[PDB]
Amino acid sequence: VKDSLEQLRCHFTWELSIDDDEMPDLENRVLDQIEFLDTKYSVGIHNLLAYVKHLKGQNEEALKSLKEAENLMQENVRSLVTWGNFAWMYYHMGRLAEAQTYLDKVENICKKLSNPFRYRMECPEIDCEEGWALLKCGGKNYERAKACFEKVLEVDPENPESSAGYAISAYRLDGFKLATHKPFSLLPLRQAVRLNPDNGYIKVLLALKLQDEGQEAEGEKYIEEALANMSSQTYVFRYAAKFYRRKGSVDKALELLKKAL
Repeated sequence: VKDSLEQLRCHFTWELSIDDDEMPDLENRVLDQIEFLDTKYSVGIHNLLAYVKHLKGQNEEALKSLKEAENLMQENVRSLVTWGNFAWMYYHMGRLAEAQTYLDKVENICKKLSNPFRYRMECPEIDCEEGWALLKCGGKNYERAKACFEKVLEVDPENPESSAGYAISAYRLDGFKLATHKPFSLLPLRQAVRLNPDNGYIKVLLALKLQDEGQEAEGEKYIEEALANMSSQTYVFRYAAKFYRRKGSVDKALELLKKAL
């Protein structure tokens, strides 16, 4: 049984790095900033929350998060992660019959093309899923997250999902670096914005990077488009506030912060 579980590709086997000091605020931090609104991304969030809840000693709550992920899909290789997490959670809760049932579901979907493996499968969807999980867990995971999306992009250079993941990963990693420039700095965000034209989050990142390279006027256009569609709250306001602060538009910056609260 344990041999089977270790072969799964899911939050329980991805060695997500979360140090103790991050623990107390992680769940809120994850929920406060939903970068995309499509259902597959929301399923990813519920899976990550289940894992985090388990680590906080909250197995009952962890299971409920997995059932929420299950229910959303109820309305494809992208169920493998949720099922793998169920198998682990039921194993932990001492419900082995149910764990076996979920292992069976996985094995079934992995019953190859010629996928060599019994319980895992190489595919860009799961590489993307691993990347999004790493991205949500904070800094120590960012290089791995970037590498995950890179792996997808190598084979599918125009993939909307991994272009965005790579771009956000590169941006966050860029932040850690000592400031000032590098050629094609704007390239990954531009590509991500073109491939994901309905995402305001990546537009604000692009706007901030543009502003940083003395292209504040072009940057402001992207800020405005983002804000025009942000029915998708809420962390977008924080980044937009920073843009206007740097510009010198204090009234706008302040209203955006009040909205972020």
